Amino acid sequence: DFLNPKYTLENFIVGEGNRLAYEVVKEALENLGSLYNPIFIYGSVGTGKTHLLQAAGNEAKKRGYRVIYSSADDFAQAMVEHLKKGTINEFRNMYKSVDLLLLDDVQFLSGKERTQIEFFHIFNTLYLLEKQIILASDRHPQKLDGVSDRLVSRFEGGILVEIELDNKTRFKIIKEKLKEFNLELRKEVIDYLLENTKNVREIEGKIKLIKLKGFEGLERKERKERDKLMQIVEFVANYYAVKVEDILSDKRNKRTSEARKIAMYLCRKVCSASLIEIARAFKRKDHTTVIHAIRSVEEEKKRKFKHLVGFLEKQAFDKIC
Ligand SMILES: Nc1ncnc2c1ncn2[C@@H]1O[C@H](COP(=O)(O)OP(=O)(O)O)[C@@H](O)[C@H]1O
Ligand SMILES: [Mg+2]
Repeated sequence: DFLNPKYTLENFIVGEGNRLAYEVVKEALENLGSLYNPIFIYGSVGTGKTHLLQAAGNEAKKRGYRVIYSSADDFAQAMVEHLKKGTINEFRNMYKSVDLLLLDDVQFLSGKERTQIEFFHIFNTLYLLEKQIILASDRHPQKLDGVSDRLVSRFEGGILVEIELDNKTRFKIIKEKLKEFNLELRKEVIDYLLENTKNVREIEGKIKLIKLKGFEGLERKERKERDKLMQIVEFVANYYAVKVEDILSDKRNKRTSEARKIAMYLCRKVCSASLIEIARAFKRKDHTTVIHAIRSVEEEKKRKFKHLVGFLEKQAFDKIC
């Protein structure tokens, strides 16, 4: 079945960002295959998709139902394996015989035509038998490029629910995590974590650093990192002939805009600063900007503009790292 007992409906914290999904999944458990079929959950990374699929599976199993969980990529890989071993038929029969199929990360179905075809047939069978299907994806079906149209209509015949990890929810999670890892529910720590994380992965990442360096050790280290990013800005300046005060704003001047690009690039490439961190460094708050900025810098790679940047990288290192 491939279920990890640690995920449960009971330890799924509910907030207004994941309520629909949660409620729908729960309604479905009380009337397996008869109310909603299929259920298609979507949301960005670290948002509850896998947890919710697996919590449903654990419930259905604890109730006596036959369950299979699998990510689409492993599904694809398993189907190709059975096909060459001569067992494609045990592959189908396996999947066609469950009370509850959980296919996680459906996006990865793209390109895998055979896999899609084989999944359609499994989908139909379970469906005609009113067997429950729960899918999860990082994007809405309408954004599934590379997945057949027929699979997409089918998904759209069911219930589609977006899932989010909202602030009230992270907050509660953060409290749970701090007890998990034996830290204190201290306002500053809880606050620090709220401002600097979106995932549980990032929360555990910060916690790891806190246990290692102490909460105040992390603050010091991060302060130093910010200082260095500023040192890089000072650097790009003195070389480009633009002031600092200047380099930090949306002033499109190609004498600044082109210094802003390399800088961000240097912060990214020389100090290993995250996008968010770089974004914060250069007073602004959003996505786009940075990403494509660093892109443009790679457009210049097409050996010309490379040697400059290369030279700037090396100097920045010796002077700031
Ligand atoms: N509502 C929630 N309550 C408690 N923990 C959660 C919740 N949502 C996500 N998590 C935890 O965050 C981590 C990422 O969850 P996961 O289901 O893998 O997200 P996704 O599959 O959307 O990437 C898991 O450890 C999960 O248990
Ligand atoms: Mg997941």
